[PDB]
Amino acid sequence: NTKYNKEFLLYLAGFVDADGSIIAQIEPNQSSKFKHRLKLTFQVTQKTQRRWFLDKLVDEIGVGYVRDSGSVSNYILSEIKPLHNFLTQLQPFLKLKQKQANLVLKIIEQLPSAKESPDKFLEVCTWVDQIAALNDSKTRKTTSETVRAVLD
Amino acid sequence: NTKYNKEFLLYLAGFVDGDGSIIAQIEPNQSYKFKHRLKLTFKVTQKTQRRWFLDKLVDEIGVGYVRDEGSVSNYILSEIKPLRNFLTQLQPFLKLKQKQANLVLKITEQLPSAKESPDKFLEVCTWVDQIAALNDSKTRKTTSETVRAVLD
DNA sequence: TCTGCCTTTTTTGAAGGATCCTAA
DNA sequence: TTAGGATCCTTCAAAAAAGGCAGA
Ligand SMILES: [Ca+2]
Ligand SMILES: [Ca+2]
Repeated sequence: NTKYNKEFLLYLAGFVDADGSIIAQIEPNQSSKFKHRLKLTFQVTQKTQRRWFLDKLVDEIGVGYVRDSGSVSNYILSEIKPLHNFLTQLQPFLKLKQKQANLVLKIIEQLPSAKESPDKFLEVCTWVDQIAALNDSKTRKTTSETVRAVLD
Repeated sequence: NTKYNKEFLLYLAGFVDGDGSIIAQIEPNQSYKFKHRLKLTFKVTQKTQRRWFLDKLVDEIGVGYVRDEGSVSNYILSEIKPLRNFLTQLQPFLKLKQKQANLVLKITEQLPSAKESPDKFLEVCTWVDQIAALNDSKTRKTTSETVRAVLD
C-alpha cells in the first residue's frame, strides 16, 4: 500500500474528473463460472504529444502503464489490489466521478463472495450497471440483464 | 482581492488542465484603432447535463458566467481585471496550461501601452500567437501576420 | 478457471477558435 | 472606439466501452 500525498491527490482528482474514466465492464466468457467476468479499469486519456504527462503519472502512482493508440495515449490501472489502494485515496477528492469510484470499491470488496453465488454475482453486476449509468455511456452491450438471461 | 483557498485551486487547476481552455484571439474589426481587438477568455466546457458543476464554479470564482450551447455548456471569464486576479492565483498550480496562463497575464499587463503604438500592438499579437501554439489550435485564422495590414 | 494485458471501435464532450451586437 | 457579451463553427482529444489471448 503506497500512500499518496494530499496535494498530488487534489490536483489528480480535478484532472481525473476532467480527462479520466472509471470503467466497469461485464464480459461474456464461457470459461468463467458464470460465463462472464468483471473488468474494472481506471484510465486517463491524453493526446500523444502529451504522453509525457502520463509517463510522469505512472512514476507518481507507482503502478499501471501507458499505451499509445495512435492519436492518443492512455494511462491504465487495472490490477485489483493497487486499483483499490489508489481509488480509496483519490475518492475523497473526486466531485464528478466519486460515486463511480465508491462503486468500484464496493465491487472489489464483494468480489470474493461474488465468485461463489450466482445471485451475489448478479448483484455485483447491477453495481456495474450503476457505474455505466453515471458515465457518459454510449456503446455498452453486456449488462446485468444479459447475465441474468444467460443464467439458466 | 478575493483570495481562493488552496485545496480549491489545486482541484480546479487539475480540472482546467483537463477540460478547460485559456484562449487568446485577435479579432478583425474596422472600428477599432488598429482594425483589431484582443480577446482573452478563460473557458471550462462541460456537457449540459453537468452545467450545475459550471454554475457552482461561478459561485466559487465569484465572477464569470455560464452559457448553454445546446449539447455542452461553458463557464466563461473574460472581463480583464477579475481574469487577471483569478489567473494570477491559479497559475502556480497549473501543469499543462501554466505557460498560456502566464502569457495572458503578460498581455493583460501590457494592454494599456498596447493601445498607443503600432509595433507594440504587433508585439502583443505575437504573444497571442504563442498561446495558440501552446494550445491544440486547429481553426485559427487571424494571427499577428494578418495584423500586418497595419502596413500602409 | 481467473486475471491482467492487448487490440480495436464508437461517438461524442470537449477545446479552441471565428464572427456578430450594443451600451457607454 | 471600446469592452464585454452573444452566436456560431470546426475538429478533434477524449471517454467509455467492445472483443480476445494466454500465463498463472
Ligand atoms: Ca471531461
Ligand atoms: Ca483535455
